[PDB]
Amino acid sequence: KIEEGKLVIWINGDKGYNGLAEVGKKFEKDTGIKVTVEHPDKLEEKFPQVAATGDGPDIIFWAHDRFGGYAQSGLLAEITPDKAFQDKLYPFTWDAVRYNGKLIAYPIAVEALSLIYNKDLLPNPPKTWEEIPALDKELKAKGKSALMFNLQEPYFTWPLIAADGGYAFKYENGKYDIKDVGVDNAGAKAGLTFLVDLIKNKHMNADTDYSIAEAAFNKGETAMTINGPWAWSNIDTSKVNYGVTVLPTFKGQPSKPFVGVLSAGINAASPNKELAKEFLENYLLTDEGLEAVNKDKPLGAVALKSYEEELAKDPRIAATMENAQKGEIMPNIPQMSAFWYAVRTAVINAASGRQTVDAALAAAQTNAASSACGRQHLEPTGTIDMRGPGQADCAVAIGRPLGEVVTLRVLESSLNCSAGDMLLLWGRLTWRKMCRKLLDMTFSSKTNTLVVRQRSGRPGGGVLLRYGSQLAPETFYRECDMQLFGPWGEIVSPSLSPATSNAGGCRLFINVAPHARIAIHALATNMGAGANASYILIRDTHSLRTTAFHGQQVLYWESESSQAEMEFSEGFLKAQASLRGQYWTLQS
Ligand SMILES: *[C@H]1O[C@H](CO)[C@@H](O[C@@H]2O[C@H](CO)[C@@H](O)[C@H](O)[C@H]2NC(C)=O)[C@H](O)[C@H]1NC(C)=O
Ligand SMILES: OC[C@H]1O[C@H](O[C@H]2[C@H](O)[C@@H](O)[C@@H](O)O[C@@H]2CO)[C@H](O)[C@@H](O)[C@@H]1O
Repeated sequence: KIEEGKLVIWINGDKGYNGLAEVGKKFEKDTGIKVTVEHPDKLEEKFPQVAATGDGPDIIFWAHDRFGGYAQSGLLAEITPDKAFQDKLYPFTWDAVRYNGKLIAYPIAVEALSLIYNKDLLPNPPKTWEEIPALDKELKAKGKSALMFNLQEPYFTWPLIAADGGYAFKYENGKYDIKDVGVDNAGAKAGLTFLVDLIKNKHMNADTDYSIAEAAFNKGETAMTINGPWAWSNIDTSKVNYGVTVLPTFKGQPSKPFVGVLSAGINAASPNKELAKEFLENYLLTDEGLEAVNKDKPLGAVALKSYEEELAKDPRIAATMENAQKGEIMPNIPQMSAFWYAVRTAVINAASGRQTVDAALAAAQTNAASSACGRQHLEPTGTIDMRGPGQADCAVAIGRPLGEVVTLRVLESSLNCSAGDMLLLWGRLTWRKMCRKLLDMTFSSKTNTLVVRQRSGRPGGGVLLRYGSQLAPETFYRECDMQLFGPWGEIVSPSLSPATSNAGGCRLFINVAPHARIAIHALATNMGAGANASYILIRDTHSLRTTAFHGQQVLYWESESSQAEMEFSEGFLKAQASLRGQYWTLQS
């Protein structure tokens, strides 16, 4: 699907592709072979699907974090340089591109977020994070902002969360303990509580972007931004007289920015292996080579010992290297993907004040754990990557409270459609089944629950989709109806006043994770002394078998579904009876 005697490359748009392409053109002249350099959007999420097919580029450039999943996926080919070549590079960088004791990617440069500040507006920058909100006011006065950086990507926000506490995948016994990540630790929660403070206290817009912030700082609208070596190239062309210093310090600790190693991976399917090795070792990883690239957009600390000794002189590096030291290297594994999406949501959901910092991180912590076919729920946003799951029968449930509805957008699709692969959005009052053109089309529940089966036999054939919630466009649940739907929990009869709306008894929806049944133990009182009147009925939402409870005391009942609801009789409410108990799950 890729063709021979020619190299294709996917670098990130926010890096020097013009400079690289220049190296490709000198390579094209001396070698005599074509070099094409694309920079497609979302290439981090897209290269997998496209190389997984056997197509994609001959080379790919990305920070070493994603490369472990790519290696695990079988997409990457084993790079095997001579001791003579390996000795020209900081062996620390080789240690970032080594999966299962195999090198999978050529290391190019070490990046890390520094603090960039306008020397003009700000002569001395802040030492602490804590002294910015004061500094914002002191710049609101002058009609300005102290700090603007991308709050969408987590890479940027992470340093402040990880300053005090906050880790991702512990290093225990010289390995990453995937069952033990920091995310929901008081250090992280306090670190994220502070970011939320600044948005709350109107110092940072809850939705700044990279372009927004890159332009706001470059114009001089804002005093500080947070960015890596690639960013300077455009700030330079704004004559801002900008500084690059150490990140400010949270709760006494310094900020801990993740360290990226830009690494150039070679595609499993590439019939041009020999050339890629020839291009990167002989041509790109050379002082003459790396200069060209650093020029268009600065690389920062380079893998090449020879050429890194020079940049070390410029203090923009030194600031970065000093920031690199305070922070930790990026885990070079697959579960990074799970980790990333989990945090991005945790930021967004809680930065959009639709999630408590605790609630957001706790959800994010559990999200970086096992398989994707569990249950999502009580998350404004969410990114379910059901691609290449263990069962190709990946069912997953979403749950917001009453008064809300669920949005859903498919982001990537690698389903067979024809064999029988398809999606399925079963709802209370919704139902949709699809394949074919499901890409980039918005779907909607009409209610607070939603569940999404994925029938696809292709081992790595699954879909990646993002979801959200929205305010009830109409609303029609009569308030008193409550919604409790967790792994397990408490049960209380609701009540209402003698007048209000007597017609229609309240219900109680409890929807749980799929392929799990809900169990109800509960005891009810105040019923008092044909079957009379005033009772409680219970059934699964999509079943007609309703077991009622007439003049009862203690009651036990099991679902045969994730979805369930029990209804309280208009009689039972008018007669003022009450019920309490617990509910649980996990039984298939
Ligand atoms: C789903 O459709 C794909 C189309 O690619 C089918 O793959 C084909 O398999 C048959 C072998 O019986 C041949 O037509 C080719 O090997 C494949 N297609 C092409 C164009 O090469 C696949 O078989 C279908 N799923 C099922 C259930 O068979
Ligand atoms: O989710 C955060 C994101 O962080 C990194 O992306 C960085 C990247 O390291 C830099 O090389 C450059 O591309 O800027 C990005 C931030 O927008 C990880 O490489 C990536 O996997 C991760 O998703």
